[PDB]
Parts: sequence; structure tokens; C-alpha cells
Amino acid sequence: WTATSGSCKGRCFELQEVGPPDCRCDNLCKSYSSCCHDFDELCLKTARGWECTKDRCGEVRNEENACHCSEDCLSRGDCCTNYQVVCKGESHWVDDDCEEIKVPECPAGFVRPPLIIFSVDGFRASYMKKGSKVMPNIEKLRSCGTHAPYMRPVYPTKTFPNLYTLATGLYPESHGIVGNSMYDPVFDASFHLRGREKFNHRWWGGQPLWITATKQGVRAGTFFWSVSIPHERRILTILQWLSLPDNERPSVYAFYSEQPDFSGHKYGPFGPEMTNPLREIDKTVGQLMDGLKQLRLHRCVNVIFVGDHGMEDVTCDRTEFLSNYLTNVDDITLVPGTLGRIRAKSINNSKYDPKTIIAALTCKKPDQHFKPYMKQHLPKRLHYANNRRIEDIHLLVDRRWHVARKPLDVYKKCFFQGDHGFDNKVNSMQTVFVGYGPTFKYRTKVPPFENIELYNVMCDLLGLKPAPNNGTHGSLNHLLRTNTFRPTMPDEVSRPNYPGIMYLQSEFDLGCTCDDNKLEELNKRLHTKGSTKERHLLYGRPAVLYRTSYDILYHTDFESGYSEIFLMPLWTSYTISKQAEVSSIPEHLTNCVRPDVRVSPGFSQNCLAYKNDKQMSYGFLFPPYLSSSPEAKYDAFLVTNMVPMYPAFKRVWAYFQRVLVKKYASERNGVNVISGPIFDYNYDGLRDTEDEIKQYVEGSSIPVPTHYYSIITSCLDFTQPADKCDGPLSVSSFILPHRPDNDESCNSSEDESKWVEELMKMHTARVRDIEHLTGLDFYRKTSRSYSEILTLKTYLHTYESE
Ligand SMILES: *[C@@H]1O[C@H](CO)[C@@H](O[C@@H]2O[C@H](CO)[C@@H](O[C@@H]3O[C@H](CO[C@H]4O[C@H](CO)[C@@H](O)[C@H](O[C@H]5O[C@H](CO)[C@@H](O)[C@H](O)[C@@H]5O[C@H]5O[C@H](CO)[C@@H](O)[C@H](O)[C@@H]5O)[C@@H]4O)[C@@H](O)[C@H](O[C@H]4O[C@H](CO)[C@@H](O)[C@H](O)[C@@H]4O[C@H]4O[C@H](CO)[C@@H](O)[C@H](O)[C@@H]4O)[C@@H]3O)[C@H](O)[C@H]2NC(C)=O)[C@H](O)[C@H]1NC(C)=O
Ligand SMILES: Nc1ncc(-c2ccc(C(F)(F)F)cc2)nc1Br
Ligand SMILES: [Br-]
Ligand SMILES: [Ca+2]
Ligand SMILES: [Cl-]
Ligand SMILES: [K+]
Ligand code: NA
Ligand SMILES: [Zn+2]
Repeated sequence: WTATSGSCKGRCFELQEVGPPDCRCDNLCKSYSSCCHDFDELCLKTARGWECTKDRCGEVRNEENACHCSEDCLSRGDCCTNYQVVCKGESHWVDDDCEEIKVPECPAGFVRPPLIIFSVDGFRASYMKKGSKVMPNIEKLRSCGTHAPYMRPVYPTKTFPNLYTLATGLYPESHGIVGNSMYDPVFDASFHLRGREKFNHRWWGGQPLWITATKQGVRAGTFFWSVSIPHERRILTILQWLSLPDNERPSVYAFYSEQPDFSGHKYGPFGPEMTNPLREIDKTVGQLMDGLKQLRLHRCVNVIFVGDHGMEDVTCDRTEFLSNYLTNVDDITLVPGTLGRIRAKSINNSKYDPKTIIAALTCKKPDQHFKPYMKQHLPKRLHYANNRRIEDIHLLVDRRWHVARKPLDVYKKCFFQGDHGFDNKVNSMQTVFVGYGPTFKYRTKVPPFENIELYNVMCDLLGLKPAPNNGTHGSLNHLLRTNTFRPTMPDEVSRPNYPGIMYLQSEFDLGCTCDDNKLEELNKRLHTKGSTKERHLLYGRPAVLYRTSYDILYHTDFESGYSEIFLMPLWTSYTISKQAEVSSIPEHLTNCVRPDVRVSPGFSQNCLAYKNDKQMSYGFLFPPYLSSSPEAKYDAFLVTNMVPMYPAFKRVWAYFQRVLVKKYASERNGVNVISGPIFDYNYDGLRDTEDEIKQYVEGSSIPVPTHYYSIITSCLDFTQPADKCDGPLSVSSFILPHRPDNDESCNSSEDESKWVEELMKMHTARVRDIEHLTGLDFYRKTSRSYSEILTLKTYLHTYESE
């Protein structure tokens, strides 16, 4: 109930929203059906259009007009945006040569440059190039400011998940908006685009920018606009707030456009009807910049031009139906479309088994256009598991396709030609970033980066301290002229032991067996003292950021940090030069495992546990294949280099170590490799403590990893070898799930050269992802600036074409 019979006189677009049943005059009132009786009349004026004309110049002020061409209008802050162009002989902002903005050029009484976020739904990254002839204002922003060739959205590449990530710096799994449509078992409530329940505050976690501003004494314009408020009115409102007295004037604002997403859905991303929406958007930017120019704010305000996701070609005929796979299709609920989420129709149904559903959806048709997953088996890069609102069964849908439950669903709703929501590494889902103003750089191109990083930068631009979030603060310092955030490296929490030879061979009873001169004895001892360490540890040893007990172990070919708690390395580091040669494991050494006389029997794995464990075998972190000599090859068979592996995963690992490491060393002019295990049994993307481990090698205290990582580093200038690099670095990394079968890879019964590298590409990762998962901090000792290293650690190698 609203007493909609109060009034909006003097209250139009009120910054503080008022409490029911008293009527509302804020930019969201329409959406709640709660505006005052007179809202349309006083706040949504249209009389005489949106532009001044020759005849309107110096007119007598008429309050009924949409915007004004009278003399006083500038003081009042309510001129039409073209007033000075038409009535005072001024040029449009787009027609002015651009000039570097070295410092904020603001009116007296501004305490900080204001920030305007101009957000656009479904603005695909390639429109910057492809639509460049019809977007001259945006093109001026882009070429004169700081721009990225594209920006990476979060998964799923839907509107609310992405808008709310921009606002908060958080993964959907942490902020809680995990979809456009959602079911929450704890509330027993649903969240939908149509309807009331989305307005409820319990859906929305983290701390969005407007709340971060307010709490720290920075005033915010209201970010959200009702769909029926026209674009010109949104602009004029923002220009109006900017004219308020110093004590009431907001410092941060948002504009939002429904376009080009709205038309993209109907016509596809490049439909010929797409030109017009792009024209209209550019026109709106023009109006803003002309309006800012009139108020002398065009060299004062920082402007961010940002999209939420791109748009892909999708039609009705490209639909996969679950009714073609499952005979039980009525016992499941599906959240459908560009992703699939499956739960049980009824929790009272005790016959429902996710395992049998997964199996029935796996590699059934030769060109199947989706892949089922338990959510914890999804690529770690998506960060899409740790929320009770994300269903245990997920379907990753191929770009260009839809998944539905039954054919009836599609033709009882062909309509659409565009959709979005696929994997966030897909080119067509990529979106835009342009920064323009005194705080951004001038005429600068920056590399692609993820939208989770922006909250920190908007905090920096406003002098705010950010709420805890998933950005890496400082990784975007290269976008900024000043207001950079200078972080310090985290401090090491545990220091390592450096054990010497302390145990006799016969003290080991491990069920392990192996068939195994002063010049070359002083030699091998210095190798064990760490003489080649500078070759294999190029960037310093990683720092252990938690409390634990570990050893540094040195060898001719590799160095490791060996965990006495988990009985295996946390990390193993080695360098493979361009010229290195692959050998095989000799026959006399096939089943060789050797005791490590630096490490107590009690802190060692044992062969008897692997013999007993019928499902579990073992592999090596440093590959024996890449030993630098027959004598150094013995080091690779030490029990301290051993880790548990399913026979199915060994096929993956062996191919990576035997074939791919050498391949990258040739292509890259040497590589440094750091490999290790990851334990994430509760799928929170964070390192498990020992009491969190759900699985051990049978009859032993040997914990089983959920994943294995590798970080592969070389010189960005590939004419220099990896161990003699003078400048910036180049990285690619992966987090491979440690699985007892290869069901994920439909081609797996073929040769490894046909499926392994594809799987690895899918499980590509940022070094930062690996840091969360291990509690390690890499690249401690380089010659490079720390901000540059933070950017390197947030890099993702996506394996998409240009
Ligand atoms: C991305 O960045 C984010 C933000 O930094 C990272 O997430 C943080 O991770 C922390 C570690 O998981 C976590 O810290 C916990 O906080 C608990 C208090 O939490 C409340 O307060 C915060 C701050 O105001 C608030 O933001 C939280 O909001 C969450 O919950 C509501 C829903 O309930 C949502 O509206 C909101 O979206 C958010 O949900 C998300 O987070 C929770 C986890 O908190 C998930 O479960 C959800 O699925 C969703 O992802 C909260 O309202 C605090 O209680 C915890 O303390 C326990 O654990 C520690 C171990 O150190 C121990 O000392 C304590 O004893 C305590 O254990 C007790 O409770 C256990 C469970 O009940 C029990 O088993 C024990 O026996 C003990 O009794 C803990 O400190 C922090 O909340 C989140 N923050 C956010 C915003 O998510 C995230 O990790 C980053 N991701 C990556 C990959 O880096
Ligand atoms: N109607 C709407 N009006 C505004 C927004 C919006 C969401 C997020 C942000 C950002 F980027 F700052 F976080 C700005 C504006 N979304 C919708 Br939907
Ligand atoms: Br939002
Ligand atoms: Ca974990
Ligand atoms: Cl969804
Ligand atoms: K075994
Ligand atoms: Na397979
Ligand atoms: Zn859309």
C-alpha cells in the first residue's frame, strides 16, 4: 500500500528514498508502482523535445519544457545539452581535437573529480572496431582515453551476475546472484527477472560501490533506472545532480542502457537492424559530453564506458533436449538456455540419483552440444560451485546452442537470434572497457583484464578503501595516471628447514625397491647443497603464507618444498632449456622408488600403500624423462618426488611431461615449470587444512589431491632464453582435476595427441587462482615492479583465436 496522494513538487529524482506508505519520487519508483500521482507530470516532462533550435534561444523560461534554452538555464543546470552549440556558437565535444588532461580542471568547491559509470547491456567487444563508423563519440573516448581490446565477464555471462560483479568485485558464487533465475533451499524462495522477490535484500551479498561510498562519506547518485525513464532524461538528471551545492552533490553516478542487448536478442549480434541501437548509444554519449562541456566539467570528471557481456548467434533449431537422453525427464527441474542447472523436481523422491543422470548425459551423441558436470568438477577458472544456490549438476553448453528439457518448452514460449551466458572465455561473450579523464592515462592501450578487477579501481578513483573482494588490488595500476595503490608482498608465515643426510637406508621399511670417485662426489654434494638452484629457481622460492612444517630439497635438475604434514611437495621447480633432450625411463628402473636419506621414514610415503590400493597408482612431479644425465635420473625416483595418481590421470600427466613440456621449451626458448598438488574437497577455491581431506591412499596417511597445477614461465621477448631474460615475463598455467576416469574427454580412447592438450586448455588458470588454492605466493624475487608482477599473476591464457 502506497498513499500515492502525497506530491513530487520539488522532489523530482530525490537522492534519499522515502519509506512506505508515503509516496516515492526516486528514479526507481515506477518499478515498485509507488510514484506520487504527479510524478509523470513534474519529473518526466517531454514538452518541445530534447534539443534547442535557433528560435528557442534566450526564450522566456517555461517550466513545462523537457529542457531549457533560456539565459538562466546554465546556473539552474537544466539547459538542453546542445544549448551552447545552437545559441552561443560553441562546438560539439566530438569535434574538438583531444588534449591531454594532466590534472583535474574542476569548478571551485569540488573536493575530488567525480566518477560517471556509463554501463551498456550486451555491448560485445568487437563492436568497437566493427561499429566504429557510426560511433564517433565513443571512438573519441576510446582513442583519447585508456582502453582494453576487450574485458572478460564472469560466468555465467548473464546480466545480473555481471552487473553485480562490476558493483562489488566478487565472483557470483560469493555475491550470491549466481544466475538470472535462482532457487535458494535455505529460504525456500525463488528469484526471477519478472517480479517482486528480486527486490528483497537477502539475495544480494558483498558490499556494492554505492554502499562503500556512503559508509566512507562519499555521496552517491542512485545507480538504478526504471526501464520507462527515457535515456535523455537519465542524462539530464545526472547533469542536474552535478549542479547541486557542494554539500549535497554526489561524487559517483551511473547511467545504464538496455541497448544493445535488447535488439541483439531479436536480431543476432550483427543483424543489420543492429546499426541503429549503436547510433542511438553514441548519441547518448554525445549528449553527456556536450552537457559536461557546458558545465565546464568535461576535463574534470572521470568517465568509465563498460559493458556487462557480449552476444552470440543462437536460434531455436540449435536446441538439445534432455528428453532425447533421459527416460525420467519429469522427475527433474532444469534451469535452461545457454547453461543448464539440474535438480530433483521433488526432495521427497528418494529414487533420484545425480550419478545416473550424469552417466545418461555423457558422450551419448557424436557431436553432443553440451557437457554435464558435478559442479566441483567444473574448470576452477569459472569459480562456480561454492553457493547453495548453484545446483550439484551443471551443463556447460557449446557456444551458439541452447539446452531445454522437452521440445514443448521451446515452441510454447521462432523468436530469438542472439543469446549470452556461455563460458566466460568465449570470444563472442567478451565486452568493453574505456576509461577517460584526469585520473586515467592518455592515448593508452592496456591488455585485456577481468571485470572482477574494476571495483578496486573505482575505489581508487574515489579515494575509498575497498571492501574485501576477488580483485588483486594493484594489478590495474597501469591504467592510472595517479591514485595508484602500492601494495606490499605478503610476509612469509612459515620458514623452511634445510635437512642434510640424517638417515640410513635400512631405517626405511616402505616396501619400495630399486635396482641401483672424488671428482664426481664433491660434485653431487654441492648439487644437494643447492649449487644449480639459480638455474631451477628463477624467481625465488615461493613463500608459504600459512603455518606448517616443510623442507627445501635440492637436486641437480630440480628443487622442491617438501611438506611433512601432507607427505609430498607443495611445489617442485625446474628449468628446461630449448636444447634439452627427452630420454626414456630405463628398464632396470621401471618400478624404482628410492628412500630419501634427508627425510625421516615417518615423514615418507610408502610403496606398500600403493600396492594395496587397487584404484590408486603414483606419478612424479619432476619428470624422469627430462633428467639431464643418467646419474641425475636417480634423483627423480626419490620417494619425496612421488605423488598419488589414478591410472586414468597418469595418461594425462605422462603426455604433458613426456611430450608437451619439451614442445613449449622449443616454442618459447626454454621454460621454467613449477608443478604441485591442490586439495580443495569443499570446492571453495581455497587451500584445505588437513582436517578437510576426504580421501587417503588405502591404509595410509597419504592424502589424495583433487587437482594438479603447473605454472610455465618464459621471456616475453622469446629471442632471450628463459634463464637469461632481461625484461617482462610470459606465463601460462593450468589446474587439471585429478579424476579416476576420463569421462570429461569424449575422445579419450584415442591417442593422447588427440585429447590431452584440449583438456588442458579447458583447465587453463591464472597464477592467482593457484595462490588461493595452495596458500603460496610466487615470483618473490624478480627485477620487475610489483604491480607488473600482479598483472602477470592475473593473466589468463584463453586459447581463443584473435
Ligand atoms: C572472493 O572474495 C570473498 C570476499 O573476501 C571471499 O569470501 C570470504 O571468504 C571467507 C572465508 O570463507 C569468509 O569468512 C567467513 O565469514 C563468516 C562470517 O560471514 C559473514 O560476514 C561477512 C562480512 O560482513 C559477509 O560478507 C558474509 O556474507 C556471506 O553470507 C551470506 C549468506 O549467509 C551472503 O549474503 C553473502 O553473499 C556471503 O555468502 C558467501 O560466503 C559464505 C561464507 O561466509 C558462503 O558459505 C556462501 O556460499 C557464499 O559463497 C557473512 O554474512 C565467519 O562465520 C567464518 O568463520 C568460520 O570459519 C573460521 C575459519 O577461519 C573459524 O575461525 C570460525 O570459527 C568460523 O567457523 C565456525 O563456523 C563454521 C561454519 O558455520 C563451523 O563449521 C565451525 O565449526 C565454527 O563454528 C569465516 O571467517 C567471508 O565471509 C567471505 N566473504 C564473502 C563476501 O563471501 C572469497 O573467499 C574469495 N574467493 C576466492 C576464490 O578467493
Ligand atoms: N536498470 C538498471 N539500472 C542500473 C544498473 C546498474 C548496475 C550496475 C552498475 C555498476 F556498474 F556500477 F555496478 C551501474 C548501473 N542496472 C540496471 Br538492470
Ligand atoms: Br545490480
Ligand atoms: Ca578448500
Ligand atoms: Cl541463469
Ligand atoms: K595401486
Ligand atoms: Na572418455
Ligand atoms: Zn540479454
